[PDB]
Amino acid sequence: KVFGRCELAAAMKRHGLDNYRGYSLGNWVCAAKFESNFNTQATNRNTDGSTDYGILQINSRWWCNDGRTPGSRNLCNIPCSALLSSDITASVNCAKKIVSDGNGMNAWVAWRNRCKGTDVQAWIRGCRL
Ligand code: NA
Repeated sequence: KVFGRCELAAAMKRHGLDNYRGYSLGNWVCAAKFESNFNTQATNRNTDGSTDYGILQINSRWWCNDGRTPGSRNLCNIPCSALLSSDITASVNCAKKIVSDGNGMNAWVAWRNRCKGTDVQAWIRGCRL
């Protein structure tokens, strides 16, 4: 599923991401834009052999099982394929664990490089929330 911007904003807010660990909704929408272009089916191979899955490009190195990432963990206790669903529940639940791990949203390098310190409220502009 390719979400609309406000469509994803509504879904993330419903699932309790607005101000989760102090991060406003626009931070999460901005992260999803640059990680996945709002596409639930996005997959990208990392140089270390791990893969990033779904709207928030969650890494098989720590967070989900894809069976092809040696020495990796599955800390969200989910198959990485569950992070590609049109229903973002699994991605959101797993993102709550990632952002709680100590470095907040710096875990998403695209958030740090492209969203951090920017006018992230622009990403929820015009949305009926
Ligand atoms: Na894994």
